[PDB]
Amino acid sequence: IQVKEVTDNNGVKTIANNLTSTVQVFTDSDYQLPYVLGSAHEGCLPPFPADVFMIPQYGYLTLNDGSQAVGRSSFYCLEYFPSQMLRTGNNFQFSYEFENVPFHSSYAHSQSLDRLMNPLIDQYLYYLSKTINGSGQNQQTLKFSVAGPSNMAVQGRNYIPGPSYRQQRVSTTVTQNNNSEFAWPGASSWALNGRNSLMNPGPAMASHKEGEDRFFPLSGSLIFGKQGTGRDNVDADKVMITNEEEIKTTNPVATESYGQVATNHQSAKAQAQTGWVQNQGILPGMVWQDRDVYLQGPIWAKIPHTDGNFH
Amino acid sequence: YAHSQSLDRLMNPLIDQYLYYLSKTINGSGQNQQTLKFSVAGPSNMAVQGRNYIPGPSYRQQRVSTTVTQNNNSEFAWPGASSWALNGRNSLMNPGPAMASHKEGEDRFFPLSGSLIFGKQGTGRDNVDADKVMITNEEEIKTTNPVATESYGQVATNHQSAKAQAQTGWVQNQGILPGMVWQDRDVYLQGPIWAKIPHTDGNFH
Amino acid sequence: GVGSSSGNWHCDSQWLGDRVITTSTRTWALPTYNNHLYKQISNSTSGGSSNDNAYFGYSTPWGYFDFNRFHCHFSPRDWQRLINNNWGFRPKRLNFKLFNIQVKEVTDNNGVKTIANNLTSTVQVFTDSDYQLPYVLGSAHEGCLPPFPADVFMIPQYGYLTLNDGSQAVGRSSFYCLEYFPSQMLRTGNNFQFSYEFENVPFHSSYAHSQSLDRLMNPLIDQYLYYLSKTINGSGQNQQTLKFSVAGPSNMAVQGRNYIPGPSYRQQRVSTTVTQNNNSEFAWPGASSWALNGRNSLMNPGPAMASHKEGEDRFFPLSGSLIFGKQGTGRDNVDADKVMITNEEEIKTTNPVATESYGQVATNHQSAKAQAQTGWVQNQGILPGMVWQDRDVYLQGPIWAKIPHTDGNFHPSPLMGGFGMKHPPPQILIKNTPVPADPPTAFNKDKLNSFITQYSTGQVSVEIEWELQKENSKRWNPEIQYTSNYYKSNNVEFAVNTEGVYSEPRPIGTRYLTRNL
Amino acid sequence: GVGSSSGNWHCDSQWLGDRVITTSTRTWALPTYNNHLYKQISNSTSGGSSNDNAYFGYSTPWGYFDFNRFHCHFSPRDWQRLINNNWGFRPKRLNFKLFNIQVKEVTDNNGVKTIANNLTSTVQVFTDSDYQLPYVLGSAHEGCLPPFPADVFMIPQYGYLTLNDGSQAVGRSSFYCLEYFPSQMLRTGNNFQFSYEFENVPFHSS
Repeated sequence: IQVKEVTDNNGVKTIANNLTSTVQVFTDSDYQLPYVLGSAHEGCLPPFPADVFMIPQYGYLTLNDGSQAVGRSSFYCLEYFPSQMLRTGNNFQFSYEFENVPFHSSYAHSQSLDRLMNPLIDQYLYYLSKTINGSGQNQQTLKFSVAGPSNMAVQGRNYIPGPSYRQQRVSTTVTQNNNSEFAWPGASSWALNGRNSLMNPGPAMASHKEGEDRFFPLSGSLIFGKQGTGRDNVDADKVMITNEEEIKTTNPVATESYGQVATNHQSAKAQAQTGWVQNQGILPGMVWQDRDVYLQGPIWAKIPHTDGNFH
Repeated sequence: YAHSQSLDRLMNPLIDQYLYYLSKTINGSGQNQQTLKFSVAGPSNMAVQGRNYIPGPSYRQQRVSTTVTQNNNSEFAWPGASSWALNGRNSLMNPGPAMASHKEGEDRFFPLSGSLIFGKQGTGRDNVDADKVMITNEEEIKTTNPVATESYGQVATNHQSAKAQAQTGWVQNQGILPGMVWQDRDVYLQGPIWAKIPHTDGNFH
Repeated sequence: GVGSSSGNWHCDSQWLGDRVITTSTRTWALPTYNNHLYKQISNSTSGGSSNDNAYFGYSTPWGYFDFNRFHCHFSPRDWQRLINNNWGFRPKRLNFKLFNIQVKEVTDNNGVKTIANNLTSTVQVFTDSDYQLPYVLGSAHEGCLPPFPADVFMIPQYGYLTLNDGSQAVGRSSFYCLEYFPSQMLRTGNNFQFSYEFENVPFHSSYAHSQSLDRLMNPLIDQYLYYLSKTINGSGQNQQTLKFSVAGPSNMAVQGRNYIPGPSYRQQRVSTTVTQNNNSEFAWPGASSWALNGRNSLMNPGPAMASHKEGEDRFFPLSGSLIFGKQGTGRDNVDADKVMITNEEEIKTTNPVATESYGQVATNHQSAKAQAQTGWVQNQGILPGMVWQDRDVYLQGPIWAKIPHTDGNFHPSPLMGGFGMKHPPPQILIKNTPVPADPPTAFNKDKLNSFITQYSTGQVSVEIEWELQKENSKRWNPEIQYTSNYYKSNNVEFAVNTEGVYSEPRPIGTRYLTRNL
Repeated sequence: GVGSSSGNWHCDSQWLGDRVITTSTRTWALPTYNNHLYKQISNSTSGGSSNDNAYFGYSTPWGYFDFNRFHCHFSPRDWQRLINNNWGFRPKRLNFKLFNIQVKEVTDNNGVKTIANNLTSTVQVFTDSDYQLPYVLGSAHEGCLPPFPADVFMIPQYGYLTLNDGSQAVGRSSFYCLEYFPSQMLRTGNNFQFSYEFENVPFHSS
C-alpha cells in the first residue's frame, strides 16, 4: 500500500508520500450489503497483467416511486462495519470456499434431440396417417401406419426441447431489415410494478438456423465492444456479437415459434385449426442447455434471496 | 393406482369456508347499477372455493372420433397436428405431456398424437384400418391432469372500466406453475420400461 | 375417576431464544351427528345444480378437531412480537391433549327439557396417523379453535367427496367406514394425548424486499455489454442501419440481467370505487378459471402475484386474494365494507402484478415487407432464471396443507399460503358412542333405530413449538413495524365490546422487516 | 374421590414466644358471572357522569379471593392480646388452601327450582404470582372473608380499569384475557394450595 498526497499551487502539482495515512478494507462476508457484482459492470481486473487499473466507486439502489423513496427504502452506512486499517507496511488477505456448483458444459452435442433413434429399425407404435379416403364428399376414414426410418418426424419420443421466449430477428445485412425504427418497439420485454425491462439476454436459445448466421436475436445475445470502441451509437463493425449456435440440438431457435397447438374441435362444420406458440414455459420431459461462458464474460452471480427459484 | 378423488373435490361437503368471493357486480337492470357483493364459498357453490393446488400442464391436441362420420371431411393428420420445431425441422408432439384422453362419456374421442397406438398380431405397416390397431387411453389421470383435447382455462385479457367490458381468452398451452400437481403416463405390458435421460445442463421431471 | 380432573388449563406462550412455544386450551361441545348414520350425499340430495357444482360423497356421524389457523395459537400481541422481530419461522413440534370429558343425556317431556349426566357413556377418538382417510383439512373451512380463549366452540361434522359423474357414482368411487379404525374409548375420567413431529419445511419469509429485481445494478458504472439502439439513420427511404450503445445508468431498462420475475396468470381488475367498474355482470363471466374433466373451477387465489401497481391500492384482482369477513358479517351478498380484502403489495419487487400482462414477445419476422410485431403475454409458465416470493400468511389464515400424493408437483407451497407437507398433522376424529333406548322384548333382526339423546363437552389443548430465524440487518434507518394507533376510539382493537363479542378488526400479515435481494 | 373429604376445618391462633400464627377457615359460594363473558364497561355503560368520574375498563367472568383485612385473621380477643402486649408486629409467612369443592346445577321449571350435584364439573383457580394482572386488592373493597367464622360469603367479581379519554379508550389501553393464564382445574375431590413469603417490611408501630 502506498498513500500519496497532492498539493496544487497556482501553477504546479506536487505529489508526496504520506507515510502515516491509512486505507480501510473489509469483506461483506455475511452478505449484508446490496450485491452489485453480477451485473456485468466495468471496473474488473484488466486482462493484460501490465495494465494499471482504477478502482470503481460503490453505489446501490433501493425502492423508488418515480424519483422519490418510500418508507421501505434502506440506507446503508459502510462505516457501520468493522474494517481493517492499513498503513504502508500492512497487508490484507482472506480465503473463501466456493459452494458446490455443477460443472459448466464446455462441449457441444454431436446428436440432435429429434434424431436419437436407430435409423434401421421400425417402432412398434402407430400414428394416424390418413383421414380421408380421397377426393369427394363423405370420404372420412382412419388409417394408421408404423413410424419408421422413412418418416422420422412422426415417431414417438421421450424428451422435448426446452422453453422459449420469442425474439425479433435482425439481419447484419441492413438492407434486408424493415425501413423503420423498431429497436425498442419491436423488442421482447417483461413488466414489474409498471416498469418495462428488456428481456436481455433472456432464456438460453439458439441464435439462428443452419446457414442463417447473418441473423441475430434483437436482445438475445451478449454483445461485447472491440478495443477503443465508443459508448454511443457505434456501427456494427465496432462490436462483437456472440452466437449460441451450439445449443440448437436441444434448445429452440430464438427467433422462431416453439411449435403449434390445436385451437378448436374439428367436426363434420369446422376444420382443424392450429395456433403458433410464441412463448412456452417449462414442461415435464424438457431438456435444454444453458448459455455458454466466454473469456470476456462473467463467472458467477448471486442468486436472489427469495422463497422460490427455478434453475 | 388411480385416484378415487378429484383435485377440485377435496373439500368437506358439509362446512363453509371462511373466505368470501365476489358474487355480484350490478344491482340489477338499468344504467349506473354498479355494486360489489360478496358471498361465503360453501357446499352449494364448489366452483368458486379457494384451493391450494391446481392441475398440471397442458399442450392441446386435436380431437379425432372413431366414428368417422363425425370427423371433418378433409385431410388433417399432419396439418392439424401439434408439433415442435428444432433447427427448422418440425416434429410431431407425440405422445407429449401426460394428459387425460377424453371427458366422461366420450371414450370414442382420442387425441391425434397424444396416446400410444399398438398394432394387433398380424397387422401390416402401411395405412391399416382402425380395427387393426389398439389405442390406449389415459382416462385414469383425469382427476389431476387436464383433458388432452381441451383448453387449460381462461385468463383475463384487458381492463374492464366504465368503456370496455371484461374480456377473457383461452389458454391452449400452459407451462409449469407453482402449486401444480399431475400424474405421469401409465406403463403397459407391451410398452417400454426405461429411457436414458439426455446428458444436458438442465431438465425438468 | 369421576371426581378427579383429567387435566389442567394450559394457555400461554414462551419465547426462548430462537424458539417460541405456544399453548392453547379451549372448551368444546360435540353433538350426535346424522342420528349415528352414514348418509350418501350429492347435488341430487342438495337439490341439483350446474355441471360445475356437481358432487358425490358421504357425511359421517363423526366430528373432527381442527386448529389449522394461526390465531388458534398466537394472540395478537404474540403475532406482533413475531412479525416485528423475525425474518422467518416454521413449526417443529406438536402435542395434543383431550381431557375432562363430560357426557350429558337430554330428556324432552311435553313442555320441559332436562339435562343430566351419563357417567357410563363413552366418546371414541382416533388419529388418522397413516393418512388413510380423505384429508379435508387444508380447505380453509370453518370450525377451528376460536381465536378468543374464552369462547366455547362446537365440533364440526366430518364428510368427504369421491368420484362423481353428475350426481351419480362410478365404480372407482370409495366408501370409507370410520368404525373400521381402532379408536380409544373414553369415559368421564379418561384422557387422550399424542405427539407429532413436523416435516422439515422451509422458513416462511416474514420480510419484504428493499430492492427491486430490475434495480440490482450499480447506478454509477456502465456495463461492458452493448444493446441495439437505432435501426434507421433518419427520415426517408432506404435509411436502414445498425447502431449500438453501452447500457449504463442513463438507460436502466435495456441492461442485461441474470434473473427475471416469476410466473403469471392474469386476473381481471376490479375497483372498490364502483362507479369506475363496467356497468355489467362479470363476476363469473370475466373470471380466470381452469378446467378439469369438463368442470370449470375459479383460479382462486391462484399464483402469488402482486395485487396492484404503485398508487393503485383501490384495485384488486377478481379472485386473486384472500377475502375475510368481519365479525357479524352474513353469508350472502354482503357489501364491500363488511369484508376484508388482503393485498400482496410487498411482493411487487419480484412478482408480476396480478392484473397486468407478463410482457411482450415477437410474433413475426420483420423484413424489407413486414414491420416488427409484438404480442402480449397473458400467462407465463416457469422459465429458468425466474425468482418469486410466495403468498403471505395471516393471523386469520391457514397454517399448513397436505401435498396431494401424485407422481409430480412443482413448488408445493399451498396457494392460499402456508407450509405444504406430505405428512401434515393428522386428522383427529371424535364421536359419541351410541346408547340404545329400551329394545323390544321379542327378538327383531333389524338394526336399532331408537337412541338416547346425548352430547358431550370437554377441554382440548394444543402445544406447538416453532423455530425462529432472527434478523441481523445492517440497515441504518428504522424499519416499518406493525403498531396500534393511539387515537381514541369507542372500543379497543382486538378486544371485546360492551356485549361481549370479540372481533379482529383487520388482517395482519408477516412482512414488515426488510431484506436485500 | 367423591366420597372423601379434601381437607379439614382449621381455625385458631397459636402464640409462640415472639410469633403468632393465625388460621382462618370460611365457607364460600361462587356464581357464574357475566354469563361467562368479558364485557367492556365505562361511564357510558353506567349512564354518564362528570369528567372527574369517567372511566373505561372490563368486567370478567372470574371471581377472586381477598383476605386483606385484619379481622379476617384476628378475633377481637386476639387483637386485644396483640395490641395490649406488643410494640410491633409484621407478617412473615402465608399458606392458602382451597378444598371440599361442590358444584351444583340449577333447573328452573315453570314453578319449581331444583338444585342437584354435578359431579363432573370443574372450577379453575390460579394465582397471579408474576404480578401480570391489574392489582385490584389494596383499594379497600368489599368481599373479603367475613369477621365471624360462621358466616358464609359470596366471592366478588373481578374487573379492572385501563386508560380512558372520557368514556373512550386510547391505543395505549390494555385488554387482559384471564383464560390466557395456566390454571388448575378441580373436580369434587381435588384441592388447591400454595405458600408465600412476605417481603421484609418494617414493624408496624403499635
